[PDB]
Amino acid sequence: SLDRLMNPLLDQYLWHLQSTTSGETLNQGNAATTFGKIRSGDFAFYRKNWLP
Amino acid sequence: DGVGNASGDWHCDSTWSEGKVTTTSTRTWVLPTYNNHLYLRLGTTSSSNTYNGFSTPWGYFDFNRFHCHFSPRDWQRLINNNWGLRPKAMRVKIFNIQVKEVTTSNGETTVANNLTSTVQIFADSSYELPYVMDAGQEGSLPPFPNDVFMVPQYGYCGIVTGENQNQTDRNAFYCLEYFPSQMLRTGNNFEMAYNFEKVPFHSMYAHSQSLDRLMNPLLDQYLWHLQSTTSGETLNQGNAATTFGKIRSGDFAFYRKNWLPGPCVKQQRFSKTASQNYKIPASGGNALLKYDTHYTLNNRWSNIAPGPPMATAGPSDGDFSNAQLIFPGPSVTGNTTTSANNLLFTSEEEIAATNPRDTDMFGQIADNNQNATTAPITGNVTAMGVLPGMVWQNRDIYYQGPIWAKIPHADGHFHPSPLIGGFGLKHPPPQIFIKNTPVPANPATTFTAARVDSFITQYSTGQVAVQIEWEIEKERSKRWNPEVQFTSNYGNQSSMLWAPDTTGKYTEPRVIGSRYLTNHL
Amino acid sequence: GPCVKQQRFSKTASQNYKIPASGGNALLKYDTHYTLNNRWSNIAPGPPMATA
Amino acid sequence: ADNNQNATTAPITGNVTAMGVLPGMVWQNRDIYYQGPIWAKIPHADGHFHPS
Amino acid sequence: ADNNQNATTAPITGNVTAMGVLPGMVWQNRDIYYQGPIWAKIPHADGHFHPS
Amino acid sequence: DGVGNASGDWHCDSTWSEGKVTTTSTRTWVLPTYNNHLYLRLGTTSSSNTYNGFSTPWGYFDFNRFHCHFSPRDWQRLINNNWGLRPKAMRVKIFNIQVKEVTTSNGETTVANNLTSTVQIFADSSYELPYVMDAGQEGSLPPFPNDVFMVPQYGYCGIVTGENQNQTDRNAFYCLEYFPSQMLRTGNNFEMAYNFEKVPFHSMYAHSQSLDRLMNPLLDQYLWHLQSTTSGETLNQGNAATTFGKIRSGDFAFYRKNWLPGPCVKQQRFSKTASQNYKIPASGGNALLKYDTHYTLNNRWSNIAPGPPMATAGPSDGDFSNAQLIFPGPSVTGNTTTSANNLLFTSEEEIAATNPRDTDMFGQIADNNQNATTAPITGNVTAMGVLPGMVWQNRDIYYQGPIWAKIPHADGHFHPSPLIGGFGLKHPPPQIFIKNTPVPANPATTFTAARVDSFITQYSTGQVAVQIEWEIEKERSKRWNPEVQFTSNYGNQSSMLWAPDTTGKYTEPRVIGSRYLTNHL
Amino acid sequence: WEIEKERSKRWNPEVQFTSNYGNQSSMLWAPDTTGKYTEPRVIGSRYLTNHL
Amino acid sequence: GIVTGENQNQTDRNAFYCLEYFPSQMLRTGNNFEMAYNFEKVPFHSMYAHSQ
Repeated sequence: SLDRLMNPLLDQYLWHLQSTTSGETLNQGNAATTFGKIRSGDFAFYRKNWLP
Repeated sequence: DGVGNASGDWHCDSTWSEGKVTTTSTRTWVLPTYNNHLYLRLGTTSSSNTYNGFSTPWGYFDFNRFHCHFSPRDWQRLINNNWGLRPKAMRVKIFNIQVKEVTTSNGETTVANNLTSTVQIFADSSYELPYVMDAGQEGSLPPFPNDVFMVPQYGYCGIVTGENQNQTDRNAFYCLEYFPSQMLRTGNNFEMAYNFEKVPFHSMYAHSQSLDRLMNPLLDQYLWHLQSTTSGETLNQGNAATTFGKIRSGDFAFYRKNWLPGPCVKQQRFSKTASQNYKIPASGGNALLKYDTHYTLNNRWSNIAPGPPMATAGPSDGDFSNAQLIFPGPSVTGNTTTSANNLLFTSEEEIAATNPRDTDMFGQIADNNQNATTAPITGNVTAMGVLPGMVWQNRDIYYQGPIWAKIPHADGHFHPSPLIGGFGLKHPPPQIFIKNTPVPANPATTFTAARVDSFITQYSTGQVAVQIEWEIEKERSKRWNPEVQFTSNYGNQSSMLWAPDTTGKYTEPRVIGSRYLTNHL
Repeated sequence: GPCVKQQRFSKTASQNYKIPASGGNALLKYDTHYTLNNRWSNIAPGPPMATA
Repeated sequence: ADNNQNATTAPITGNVTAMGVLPGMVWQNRDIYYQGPIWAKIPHADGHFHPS
Repeated sequence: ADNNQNATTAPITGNVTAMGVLPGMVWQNRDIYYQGPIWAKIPHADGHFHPS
Repeated sequence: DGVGNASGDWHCDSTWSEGKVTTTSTRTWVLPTYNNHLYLRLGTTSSSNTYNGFSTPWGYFDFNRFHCHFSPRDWQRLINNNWGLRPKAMRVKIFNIQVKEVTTSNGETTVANNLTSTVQIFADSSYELPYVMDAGQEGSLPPFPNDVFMVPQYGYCGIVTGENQNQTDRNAFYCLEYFPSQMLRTGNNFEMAYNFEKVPFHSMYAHSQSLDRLMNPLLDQYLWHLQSTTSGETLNQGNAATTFGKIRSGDFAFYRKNWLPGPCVKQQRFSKTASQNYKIPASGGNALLKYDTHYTLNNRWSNIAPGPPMATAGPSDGDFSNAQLIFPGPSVTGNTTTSANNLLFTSEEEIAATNPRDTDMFGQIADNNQNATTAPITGNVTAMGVLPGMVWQNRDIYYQGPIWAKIPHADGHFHPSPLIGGFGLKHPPPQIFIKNTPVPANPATTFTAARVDSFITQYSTGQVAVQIEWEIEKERSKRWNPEVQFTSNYGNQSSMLWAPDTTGKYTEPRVIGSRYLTNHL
Repeated sequence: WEIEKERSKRWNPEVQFTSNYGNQSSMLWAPDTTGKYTEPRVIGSRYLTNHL
Repeated sequence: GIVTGENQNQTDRNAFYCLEYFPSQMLRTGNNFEMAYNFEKVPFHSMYAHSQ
């Protein structure tokens, strides 16, 4: 697949915004922006060179 | 050649010529034994994170970032003096191999060097293996030549059908031992050479002109246009006469133009101030993944990340989108932060001349045909493909970012440039694979046909040198006033930036791109 | 071929919806335009398309 | 995304039914069959995109 | 089509006002006139599509 | 050459040419010290299991299976595109030798590499030693290139007289040290080459025609026959007139034919459903060995196993005989199972065109000469030798099965093809023998003439490469409709078949033969 | 015609086009008892896998 | 063709041969056909009886 072209073992050196609030429910939480590194196992957020 | 004879020398320099720069860099690596010498299949069933693949005993050299090959001064010489850059040739050496056996006894580990052990190395020139080197991941050479790095483990995914892990009959297994390799002892050394295919220069420059301004501000067009359908400044009131007029200077927005701005995929905009954002979860019924712009590939969401090149907010601006790459700053605990000031944000805003803004629409288009009864309706263009007579500017290359990517093998590709950055290549620099050859432990005296599990614990270290020839364009501008340069403005610092600190740690304080010198459309 | 739709105007003045030349609602707003760096510009002619 | 969210406004997204080609886009052609056509004549025109 | 119909849901379609180029698309360029421009300068940029 | 210089490289690939394929494979081996460096005679007095022989300090390389030299994709290229296969040349290298001394002290073992130790290697080109390599036994290269295997110990039987162990004056002892060898230290490497003698292509194909159907279905023969001796459909009643008739089409069973089916040795048939079999012991007064078809050689029973090629039940059928080879399946605890579904059964049913079925008779033959008084008697043919004008098809070669065998040295042989499978060779690939040279331990200071028992405990490991050139026939058929192919139909799998699993284990899920493409008689 | 030979390092077996039709009263891909010839299946060209 | 058991039905092993799929020679009343063939060495048939 295109979206799978990565190495499944490694992590990217790229970061991303994970959430704007704490909790699993929308429009409720502590309203803090959480940034994180893009770790392996969560590919959907990988930065990709190509498009479908 | 010999045990006590060094198989290579340390070479790290850049050498600048008239139209070319040749950068060489040498590093020290350490290669562990991965997976106890044996392949392992990988997979997990996740809604969009679903993957399947294979992790291998092998490991590989990732040369793809710019700061591997450049220092911060060499990067400054390049971007301040030059309009364009492209790679030409590449050469790699792996030498001074040392294999170490370790012994855990009495609760302590001792390391001895096993002189008859070998290491296996091959480069895949025929691109027969899955190419993971362009994925934008870790495991490349350190920026700083004194650092020693660990060779990353090799692994690859496979075609995922739907949201289920399970493989089908289309999935391939690649055995690395089924290539020819070169086996190296401490006297032996590895070498290879590579030639880049002709590729357009990356454009290192910004435009000093907008598209919609390409005209002569003094003159008028010979073209006319409909100015209004009624008299007055208020809508749906007036004398209902169609007024035509010539297009005079001073009212450019109505000029007839030969060209169009580049394509758009709109992004969702986020404020760096936490109170200024709508509260969204990281995972749950409503993910932040849902609300970002994504594509559905075979029932699997994936972000468009960065996506097509589009103008972005400035690096210091109080808002960002996924069109901007994000690097860790100088001080980060790692893997998480609650503040954007720790992060270093990329900005494409230099391309705002030819390109639409990531968080803003391409334009607005009429949704109907008006008449006396029906008022005109227009609507926003969030996503727009390419059109005839459309121009755009590519995303910038950074000092911390990827040099190239492999163009996927497919029956069609449009403007094959990598959306993260760099140089699209059909035959990119080949992946070089390395593993420690297994040394069995003490076998049983009788015979058994089961494969031998027990192994001598080993690792190897050595030296690797990379040499890339680059090709550069000298700026040729008749501009009078001074151009913007990349300078160190950091001012008074307790500890020098772009240098090791009191504790020896080296970090990169800033994100630096290639676009400073202006040029005109 | 590709399309960018245009707004249609009748040469008979009574047959058009009354729109100002400049003001809160410009004729510039209701024509198909592109936003380049917070600046509207008509698509003029635009991609080739059959015409009356 | 169809809007720009803030504390007051929840994010809105919308479906892409039709999409043109973009820079950095890859695709695979339709397959040839045993019962199907071998070739076609590219129409004579001033432009054609990926003439397959 | 804007949806997938079933016994319960009637089919919905919607208008395409703007469309990019697609594989297997053909178009004709705008005509040259006696009063009009002969040429233009292609802007200097990393990409251009059908530079006319 | 040197300690720190590798004496060979890793080469594993197949290279396909127009009429030939050349497969290379490299493996890593480990060689223990066997029998404490000393020959030992073997024997046991058993009713039919009686044997006698010698086990040797030496060990040897067994190259004979197809999956040593082929991958599952290469095996698919071969059998789907080709009618025939035969080996042409062979080449062997043994390199990267490493000898390790081990030390047991304080209840823990430490391994060091002894650089001055040697290993001895010779190939027996003159076939002077007993050749055990074709016996269909274990100890060959693994199928999967990442596996490391243990070199099997060498041993040989001798002529057994009756059911008694005891040797007679005919029995030979062979001392391996009485050949010239090559002694190798870590810098040294071994190499040899071999040429196969001209041998008929194995036929990779099935017949699209039966023997008894070779006629033209439209026409009639010009030959007549006796249709009946009486009128009516009931036996021993009628008008007692001999009716002769022409042989018309539509009644083929009476056609006069030029050829006959192949030989038979009937086998006993067993049902895979345990309740559907007659209860027989494994050992006792009535063995299952007694009730299977066996031959008595010098008062010793031995199964006919598989025996002459004969059509068999399908691999999935609910019955089997000893004419079918049996391989362990993907999941087996080993050495025993109570279910046939765990096992992978071979089937020859493709040869049912020319060959009689293993569990069914060759035919029936008249046992008397009838007259008005005596009714005709016929009887079953369980075993049939070859006859003039007889045709048969050989047993198929498999991916897991033997490549060749050594034709015994004797004054006569008929159709020298191995009944397990493969290529009968008078001078097969020579056995290559390897042992660790003994290193004595600390001797006494005074002199004693007793041989020295005490030895340094050692083992060696290294790399072995095998290259076989093969010769292939391209299918040349005018058949219209599509032929059967070997495909992966396995469907949706949690874990890919023909690949390592999550735990790294590699198994072979299926038995695959060479016969897919049809041909006609 | 001009053809490319597959050049893959794939280990496990690839999918092939085979006749799986099984036991048939009348052979497929051949004339029937009445002489009529039809094509039973649609067959495309894509079986061998390759990687992006 | 190969018959499996006592049942008529074909299996996937059965072949169909189309004679029109060979090259032929087409002959009108003026045309003629010719061919030549060589027997491979074979033992003489023994025309005789034994007197012993």
